[PDB]
Amino acid sequence: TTTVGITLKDAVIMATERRVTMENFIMHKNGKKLFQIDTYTGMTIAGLVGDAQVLVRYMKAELELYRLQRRVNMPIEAVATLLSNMLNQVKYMPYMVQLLVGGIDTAPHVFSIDAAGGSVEDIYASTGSGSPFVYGVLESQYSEKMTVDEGVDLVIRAISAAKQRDSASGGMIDVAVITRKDGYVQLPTDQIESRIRKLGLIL
Amino acid sequence: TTTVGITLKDAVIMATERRVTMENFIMHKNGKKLFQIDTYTGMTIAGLVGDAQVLVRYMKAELELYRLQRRVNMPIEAVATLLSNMLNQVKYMPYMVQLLVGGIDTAPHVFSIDAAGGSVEDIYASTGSGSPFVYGVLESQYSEKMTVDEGVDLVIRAISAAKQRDSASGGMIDVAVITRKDGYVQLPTDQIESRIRKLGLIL
Amino acid sequence: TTTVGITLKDAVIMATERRVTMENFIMHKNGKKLFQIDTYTGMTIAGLVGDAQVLVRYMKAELELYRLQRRVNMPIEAVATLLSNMLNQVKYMPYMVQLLVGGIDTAPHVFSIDAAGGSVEDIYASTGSGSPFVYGVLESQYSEKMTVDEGVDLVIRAISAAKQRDSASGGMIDVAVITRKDGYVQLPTDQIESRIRKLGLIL
Amino acid sequence: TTTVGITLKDAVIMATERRVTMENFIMHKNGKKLFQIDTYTGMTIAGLVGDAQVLVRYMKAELELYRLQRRVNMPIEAVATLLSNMLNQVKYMPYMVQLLVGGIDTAPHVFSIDAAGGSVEDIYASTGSGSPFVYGVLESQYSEKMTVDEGVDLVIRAISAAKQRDSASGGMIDVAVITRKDGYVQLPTDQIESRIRKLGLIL
Amino acid sequence: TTTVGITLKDAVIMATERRVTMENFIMHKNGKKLFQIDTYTGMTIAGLVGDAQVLVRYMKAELELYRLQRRVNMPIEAVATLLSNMLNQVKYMPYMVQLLVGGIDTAPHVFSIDAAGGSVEDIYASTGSGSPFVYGVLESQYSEKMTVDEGVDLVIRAISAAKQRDSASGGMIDVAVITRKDGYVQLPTDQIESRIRKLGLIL
Amino acid sequence: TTTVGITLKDAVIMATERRVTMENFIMHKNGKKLFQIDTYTGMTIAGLVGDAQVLVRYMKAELELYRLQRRVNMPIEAVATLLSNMLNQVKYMPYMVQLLVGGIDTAPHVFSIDAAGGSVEDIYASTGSGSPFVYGVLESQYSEKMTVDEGVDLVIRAISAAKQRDSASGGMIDVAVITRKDGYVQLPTDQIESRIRKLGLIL
Amino acid sequence: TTTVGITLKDAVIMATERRVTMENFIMHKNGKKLFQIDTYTGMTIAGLVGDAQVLVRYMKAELELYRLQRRVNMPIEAVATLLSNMLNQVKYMPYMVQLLVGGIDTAPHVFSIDAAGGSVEDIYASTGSGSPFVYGVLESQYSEKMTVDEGVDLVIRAISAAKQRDSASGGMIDVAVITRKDGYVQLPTDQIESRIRKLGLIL
Amino acid sequence: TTTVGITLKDAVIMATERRVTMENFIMHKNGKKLFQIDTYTGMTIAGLVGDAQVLVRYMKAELELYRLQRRVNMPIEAVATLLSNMLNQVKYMPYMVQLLVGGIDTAPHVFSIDAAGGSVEDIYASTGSGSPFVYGVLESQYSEKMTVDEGVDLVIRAISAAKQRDSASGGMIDVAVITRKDGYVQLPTDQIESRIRKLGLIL
Amino acid sequence: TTTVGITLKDAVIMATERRVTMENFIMHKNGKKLFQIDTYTGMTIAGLVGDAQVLVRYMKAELELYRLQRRVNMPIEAVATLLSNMLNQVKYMPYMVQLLVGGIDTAPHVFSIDAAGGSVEDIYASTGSGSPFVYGVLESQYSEKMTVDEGVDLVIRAISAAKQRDSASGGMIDVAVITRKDGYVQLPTDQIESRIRKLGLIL
Amino acid sequence: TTTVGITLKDAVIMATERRVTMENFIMHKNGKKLFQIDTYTGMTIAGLVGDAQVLVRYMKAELELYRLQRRVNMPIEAVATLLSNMLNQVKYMPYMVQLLVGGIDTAPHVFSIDAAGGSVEDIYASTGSGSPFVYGVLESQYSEKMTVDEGVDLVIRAISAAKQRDSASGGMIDVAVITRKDGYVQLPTDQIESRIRKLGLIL
Repeated sequence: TTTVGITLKDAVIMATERRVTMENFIMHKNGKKLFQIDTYTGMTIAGLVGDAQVLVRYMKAELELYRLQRRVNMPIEAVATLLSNMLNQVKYMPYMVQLLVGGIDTAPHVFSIDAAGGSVEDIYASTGSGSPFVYGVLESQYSEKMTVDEGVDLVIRAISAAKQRDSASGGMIDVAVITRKDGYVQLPTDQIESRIRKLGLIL
Repeated sequence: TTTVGITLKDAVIMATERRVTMENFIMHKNGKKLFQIDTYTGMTIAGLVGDAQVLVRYMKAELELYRLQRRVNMPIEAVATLLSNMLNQVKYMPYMVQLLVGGIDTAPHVFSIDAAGGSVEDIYASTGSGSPFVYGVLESQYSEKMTVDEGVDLVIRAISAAKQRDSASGGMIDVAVITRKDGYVQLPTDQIESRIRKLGLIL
Repeated sequence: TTTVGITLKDAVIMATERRVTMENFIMHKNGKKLFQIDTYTGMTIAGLVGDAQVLVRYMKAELELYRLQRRVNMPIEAVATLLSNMLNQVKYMPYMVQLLVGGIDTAPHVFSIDAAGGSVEDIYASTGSGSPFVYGVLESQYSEKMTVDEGVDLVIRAISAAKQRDSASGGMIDVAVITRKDGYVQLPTDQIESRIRKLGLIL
Repeated sequence: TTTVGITLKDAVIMATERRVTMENFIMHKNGKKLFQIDTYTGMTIAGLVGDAQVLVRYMKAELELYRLQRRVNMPIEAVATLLSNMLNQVKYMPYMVQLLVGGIDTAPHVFSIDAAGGSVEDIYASTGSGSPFVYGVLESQYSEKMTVDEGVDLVIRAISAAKQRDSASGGMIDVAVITRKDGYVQLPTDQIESRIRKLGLIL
Repeated sequence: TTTVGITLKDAVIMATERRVTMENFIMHKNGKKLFQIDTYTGMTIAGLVGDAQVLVRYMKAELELYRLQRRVNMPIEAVATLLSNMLNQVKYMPYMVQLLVGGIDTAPHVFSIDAAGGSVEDIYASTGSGSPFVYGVLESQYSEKMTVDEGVDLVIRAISAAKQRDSASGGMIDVAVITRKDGYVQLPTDQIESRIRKLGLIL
Repeated sequence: TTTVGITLKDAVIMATERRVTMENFIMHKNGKKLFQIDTYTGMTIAGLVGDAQVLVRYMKAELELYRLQRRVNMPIEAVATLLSNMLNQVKYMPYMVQLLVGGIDTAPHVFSIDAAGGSVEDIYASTGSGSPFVYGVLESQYSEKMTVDEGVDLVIRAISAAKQRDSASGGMIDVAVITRKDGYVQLPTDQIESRIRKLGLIL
Repeated sequence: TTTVGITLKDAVIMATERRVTMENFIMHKNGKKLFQIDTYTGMTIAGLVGDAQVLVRYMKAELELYRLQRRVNMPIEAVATLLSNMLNQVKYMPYMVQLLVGGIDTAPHVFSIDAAGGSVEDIYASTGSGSPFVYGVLESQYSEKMTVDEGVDLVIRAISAAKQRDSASGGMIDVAVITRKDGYVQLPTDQIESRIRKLGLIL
Repeated sequence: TTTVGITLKDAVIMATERRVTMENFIMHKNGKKLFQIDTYTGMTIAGLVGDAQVLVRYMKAELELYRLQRRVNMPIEAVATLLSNMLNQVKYMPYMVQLLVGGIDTAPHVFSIDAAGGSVEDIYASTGSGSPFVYGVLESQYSEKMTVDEGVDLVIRAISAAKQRDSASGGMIDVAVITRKDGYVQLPTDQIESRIRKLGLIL
Repeated sequence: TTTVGITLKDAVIMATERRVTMENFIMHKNGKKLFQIDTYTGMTIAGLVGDAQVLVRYMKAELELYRLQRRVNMPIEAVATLLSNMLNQVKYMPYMVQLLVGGIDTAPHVFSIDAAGGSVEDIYASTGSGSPFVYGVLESQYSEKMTVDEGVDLVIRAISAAKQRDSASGGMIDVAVITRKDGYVQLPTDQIESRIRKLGLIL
Repeated sequence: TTTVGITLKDAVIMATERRVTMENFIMHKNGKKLFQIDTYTGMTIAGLVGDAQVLVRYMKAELELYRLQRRVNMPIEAVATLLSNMLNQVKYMPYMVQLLVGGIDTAPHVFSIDAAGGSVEDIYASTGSGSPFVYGVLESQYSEKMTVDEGVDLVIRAISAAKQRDSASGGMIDVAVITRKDGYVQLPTDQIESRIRKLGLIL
């Protein structure tokens, strides 16, 4: 699996690929690993699919509830703190996952949460077996000053590189942009494919 | 075991074979691995027989109840989400199974669920020891544009191939077609055998 | 890895893909897994690369020597018997490989040898992590009566299927045809790619 | 694997099936498990294929040599005693096999040798995963007074039963009759198939 | 232990032997392994004696209760489904047993249940260490068209074979015939012994 | 296995049964466990068949050689001392056997040797899984003043008892009497059977 | 430990010896292993002393209570069924014992119960480390037609044999006879000693 | 550690960093991991320092010897084949290393050799804990059409990325360029530092 | 990680670095390890991030509550005693952390608490993988008579040394000064950087 | 243990402490860990005392021999290369040591060698349990431009720090200075003690 989340001045870009393996056996080429979980919040999942999928549903429920009760969206750091507490509560029988939580409140944020509830904020983050390859691309090519279009291209490149070198990663690249203005928009497939061609790439 | 579920434009085809082994010892040649669990829903089971059989009964019960309470059938994705929650709830003392759930609601669907509750939708899926051989046949020969008759032939071929190379698979091939028009129809044995002959095959 | 060897009336076709992984990490996309080892003999390798590569060199050496000493090529069954003895001699400190040996003497032959020296002749055989998918395609689609052109297409399909579902397999498909008339000919890349297009496929 | 060897008044009938598995994966449907090793001597193999195949070759060599040196064939009990010594010599790094040795010297004989060199003579014997099923058929149906035709039918039945209940057994049934008069004759396939039909059976 | 249950057109025959061992030590030659548990229902037990004996008592109690509460006997499939649920409920602290359940409702039935609650119906079934030998005899000799007398003979033969080759099996053969007409009748010892003589056998 | 050796005033009686098991599976009902190894010397074997059979052959060879070289038979205590040295030499890679050695030199003797080369003389001794049952019979019923006919009856009883309670023991009882006057005489089967009837017994 | 229980036409004889060891260390030479637990019921204990002694007390209590509540003694088979249920209830934290339960209701009975609650009835039974020796003596010497005096002599002999060959057995032999006429009578020491002399024996 | 080797049209660029750690403890900041081993050949080392350093010395010695004996430099593929044989010879007591071998013969080459002797040629390759990060950068940024200056920049970037994300990597970046024209030239530190500034980077 | 806490006459200085690693993989370069937890109290964290972060939140909550309830701040020794009790309560399922707690009540204090609840006061203390390097610097360079400016410089040096030799440590140095006069003041980044330059250092 | 070796412009300073422990038990307070091994060469030892002491003797012997044979001292890098080869030769049965080798040839040098033969040159190095504390002091306080007197003071400080925090270090500090002008001079105890006072320190 490869997931990535980056922040720019007023945006958050999150992307994943879609491969699901049982060992070397590619059982599903189009699983879903990027989810909207609130108006301006997205989550990526890596690790044990069952544990991840349960957590996706809990977060959808818990944030929808919070928003009705409070009439404001949960702060992104509050979402991360909630996951932090849930995962740590069960550390000795853990959710075997790596989570990225990204969104906009008064500012853009990306948080990376591990299976023991450790949560750290960062300007960018990647998770899954393909993440080291993404970290390479991002160290070399990421700028804070990037435009949203430049960011979408950057993540497409990072995940394309990870797909080329991690057999546990593959399938269509899946991208969401999160802005105050339009909210959580999942880019359409035409558009992603189009940029894969314009950048000169594959899968 | 070999089970398979495929989707076509307005149909779902599900098939299994019937062998039950304790190690190399073929104890039963005609066990049942394909079950109707709702008006337009079917389930295939692989893995520990006892765990599977319990789950078949639960799902029959839980979907019948739902239907009476809601006056609509459970959405196929809802059935998968239910199984997802149930299996994950007990992940450390798991149901040692692989499940396929297929059916029609507003569209055709096939879902594959694992022993930790991970559920992924796909245009086709196979489970059991014989599944890799089925995946071979399907990669080469499946078309979205296939007719129901072509689909039935395709699954018969896939399962026949798996029977030839997986000693844990064998016995009569067992096929169900699910359409909005006729519901869950289990094909009769005359008819399956007839196509085994017309395609030129064995067991 | 995926390798395959098939026999037709007066020919042997052998093919592989080229991916080399250390776990999930795709380190090389164009390793070589198909080798000519005599005038009418080819070998495919799967398993530990170092052990395989040593064995390739030994066989080249041992068959060249034999041929000069005997003024006839080693019978294909003799090549298999030699490997059988070598691998079994060291079974407790084994060459961790699966070998296919194919060629023409008075008739076409394909032999499959394992890490303990077990050698079995067969009309077709496949090795490596992707082999079960190939076995699917071959069970469904192989005919003894196939022409060489049909055979080449068949193996391309089988390996393509395996590439789609085995993350340990990937890269350019690599094909050799062995006949009494032209000997061991390795098909050129233009030609393989051409048929990948004509059959409608990918990687 | 299923092998059997029976004795009648002036004959020895030996049979096997031909399936070769790596776990549940049927890699070869026509391996060879019955071999002539002297003028009036046959051997069946079960267990690790590499170890068995090496032993077949050693026995062929050692008995051909003995016969030239002595101008008489090795007594069947001498063959068994030789295997006994060889296998026991290497008991802590054993040949992981079960062997049946059958033949005629001054009388018919069947010997069963294990991986530690234990050798016992018996009026009939079976080896491999399918052997318990054969022992069932033979206990119920074997007579000392049987004719060679009756014996050939009996072993076909025994192996057919084992094939039906041992997934590690399958493929064509392979029969050799050993008489003073004609020596070691391997029955042709037409003839075996013919009796499968006449007895009303399958694979 | 060896138990067997077969079905004929309007009958069920169930038989066991009576040996109880602690390892190689034959502690009891006449234990009981065949029990009537309802008017037209019988059960055989194999595995841990304590667990089996407890289950025999539960089933007697539960079916007697059911019958009084419903005024009809529990369907044979219902008895198997009940056992299925019970055994699976406690799969991680299991009843270490193999059960056969046979009887007549609207038709004859035999069910085989394992220690994890897996239950499968079949035209015949055998359980215990001696079962593979029985499966040999039955594969070769069982007909659907057999008469009750022929059936009784067949099971006597099957168990006699198993007694000859399984040291964990021995003692008097014990037979029950279940018909709508006479109910569960346990054949007398005179009669079984008589047929052992007429068929020419031992223990 | 059950073997026994007893001494009387001018005689040694040695007996065994003939069952050979692989676990609970009775593979051979008439193996041989009593052997003449010199003019007035016999040996019984229990434990791993391969190791025993090799030792039988060595002792035959070594005692035949000794006798030619010395022109006297090896003293019975010498035979035990030789075995003692051989077995102890290889104690860390042992012959996994229990041996009884019995014979006449200037007096009758029975020696019991274990897998580490410990050898102890005794007026009687038993070996194998059935030995404790023999020791019961002998403690109760053995007299030093018994006649050879009484001795033969005693051992038949002891081994019959052991056969009844040790599933690892069974088959025809096999008896040898060793006197200065007639040497090592193996009793014939008619005669043993005859006494089994006269004493009122079974197998 | 050695305990025995035999049945005769209208009697039950039960006996034990009295040695208590911690490993090879004989800590007590006169422990008690035979107990009256009802008017016509006795129990022998083998295994862990603590567990056995607790069970003796429970059975005394539970049978005294039953008798007052029902005004009839618990049937001997009921006592065995009660122990069966108690021991099986705690099979994973078991009473590490072997129990014999003997007595008269409408007929004599002996039952043998193990640590998992398995209970089997038999005409005779023995328990403890010395039981195989007893089983030898009983197989050879027990008759159904024995008189009480003959029975008492037989059990003294059996336990004497066991004492001679099982270092975990020793001490005074302790005998109870149970009849309808005189109830549970424990034979006096003078009398047992007397018969030890008259039979010609030791300890 | 991070090492990298790339090929361009008439050049090979090889680079490493210099950190040596014992676990998390940075013991040396300037170890050497890039060595000239022939006129137009270089080697990088990763893995156990001791093993690597020994191999560097062997290769220097063996290639210097070869060159004097042949009067031509060892072909780069020959150097890789030599290492292949050496490392595989001792696979069960291995050199715990990853090697890159790069150079010019009639063309440029880079080979990657592992601890079991597996050697694969490639247009680029990276080794050590930091290699995945390098593989990211190279996938995204490497062109075959790059000039030597562009290449030098590319490897500086790749290693700088790896230094940023692999704590096992750090220290001065060390670069060698290999051309037919100037041979193996190790770039000076001024020049590397200069480009680190011009590209805008750190350590 | 490297954290340090020192005491001076009327001040406490606490510092950390910010690196977060998963093994050798630097996932985050600016995590937070120094937190204000009361008006005059600070806490540093080392060990498992999840466990630490939970404890930070608990202490913030528990000390805010205490302060409102008592109208005084919790004594620093009280905070350490509270942590001591909490961590020891769960010693067998521990918070896998090392904590420093520093502050002013009537005097300055630094306490070091371990994962089993052991708490010790000291004039200075360091925690994390880089602590031994800090202890070196402090032993050599710390004076009780240091001024706050000298203290700040000392800790910057200590942590810079640790960063140079512990790959688990890195990132911006983070410093807080705690006085009665100004409370807990976190120094600004300009100022820390400024001193790094003035002292002549790096990262 | 704590040893250190530093280089200055024309000098090498090496120092150790003298404590020898078996676990927590201080058996010797004045062991020797610094040795002259050639005219301008010194060695420090840490790790298993036996292994270290043997190596000291070998190096004295081997360098004395080399010097007589070559008439020049072994280059310091040659000494490190020799130890490298010796230690690596026996890596699987290793000398469990850490060695520092320091000296002057055409320039000053310090080398650090590990138990697997890895040798790295450095401007300074420390070994033993107390080395991390030394590395702290040296990172903060070492200058290339130091004078010999300043160096001697620096190492006294570093080892004093280590003594204060590593219970495995203690005893008199032991210092050698190596120059071209005066050779290897071991500083006298008066002088070291004197500087301990002048710097204001302890043990």
